[PDB]
Amino acid sequence: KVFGRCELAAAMKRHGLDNYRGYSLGNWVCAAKFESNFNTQATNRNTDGSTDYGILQINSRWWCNDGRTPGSRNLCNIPCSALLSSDITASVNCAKKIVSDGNGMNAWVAWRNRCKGTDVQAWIRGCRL
Ligand SMILES: [Cl-]
Ligand SMILES: [Cl-]
Ligand SMILES: [Cl-]
Ligand SMILES: [Cl-]
Ligand code: NA
Repeated sequence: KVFGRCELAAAMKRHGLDNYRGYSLGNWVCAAKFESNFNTQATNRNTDGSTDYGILQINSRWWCNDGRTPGSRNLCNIPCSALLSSDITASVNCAKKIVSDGNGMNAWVAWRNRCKGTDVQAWIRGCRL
């Protein structure tokens, strides 16, 4: 599913990401834009053999099980395929664990490099929320 920007903003708000660990909703929308282009089916294999999954590109090294990341953890207790759903619930619940882990949103390389310190409210401008 390729979400519309305000569609995703409303789903993220509904599932509790607005000001979660102090990150306003535009941070999460911007992160998803640059991580997945709002595509829930996005996947990208990392050089070390882990894979990032879904709208927030959650990594199999720590967070989900894909059966092909040796020595990895599954700290969100989910199959990585659950992160590819049209239903963003599993991605949002797991993102909450990731952003609580000590580095905040710097866990998302695209957020650090492309969203951090920018006008992130622009990402929710025009959305009825
Ligand atoms: Cl939309
Ligand atoms: Cl915002
Ligand atoms: Cl594995
Ligand atoms: Cl923080
Ligand atoms: Na894993």
